[PDB]
Amino acid sequence: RIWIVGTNATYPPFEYVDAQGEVVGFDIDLAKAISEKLGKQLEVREFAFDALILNLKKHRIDAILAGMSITPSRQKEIALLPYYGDEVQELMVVSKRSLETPVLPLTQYSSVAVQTGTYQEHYLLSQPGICVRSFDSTLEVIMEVRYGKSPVAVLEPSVGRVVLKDFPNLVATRLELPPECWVLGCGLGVAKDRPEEIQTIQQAITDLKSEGVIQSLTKKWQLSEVAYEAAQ
Ligand SMILES: NC(=[NH2+])NCCC[C@H](N)C(=O)O
Repeated sequence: RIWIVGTNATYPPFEYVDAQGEVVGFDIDLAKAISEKLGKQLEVREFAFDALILNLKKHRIDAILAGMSITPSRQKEIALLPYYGDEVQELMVVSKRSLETPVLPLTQYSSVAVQTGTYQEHYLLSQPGICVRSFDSTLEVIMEVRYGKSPVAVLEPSVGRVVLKDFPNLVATRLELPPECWVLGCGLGVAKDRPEEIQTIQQAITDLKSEGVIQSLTKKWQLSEVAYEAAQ
């Protein structure tokens, strides 16, 4: 009957809280489409990002849609079905335009702002000489920079490309990741002991891709490289 998708709505444009108090975004739109393919009614529930895997494992939720990067370590705990993105080999470092080059390396700073429980936080914490401050939300991370409280932050590029549009005084610099910290694109999480749901859900994703629904949705939430609309 009900299909519970766990998420952490802290994370534009995948899932976040709008001006009205409503949870919206690319993942939410996808969860809606998928639940329709599944014959089930969608319910979205909020958890801390780091709590999602355990809830899923325990079947306190039925799936995860949380912009969750595919990594081997996560794959040991659950299934992650590819639905967006490609390999990530770099990160953005955000700073005020006023901050003098070189922005790199990150060891030069009093702190570096980053979102909690994320692979990019774990990268920073494994590097020598980085003082990390971690926050609930992407906005908090960026506000920490524009408010002068951290000289720099780190975002994922797919996220940074979208969010930084609204901050004309911030600038972003590529920071290549060591190949041992490259991750894959985003996967929809399903418990590993549920193969039947895996297949069903995999088939819903392939169907939405075929139908052009996933392309529409990636455009709608600015997750695709922008194309021109050409009259033919
Ligand atoms: N809804 C969220 N808070 N998502 C955070 C995902 C960040 C990054 N893609 C990771 O998987 O570690």
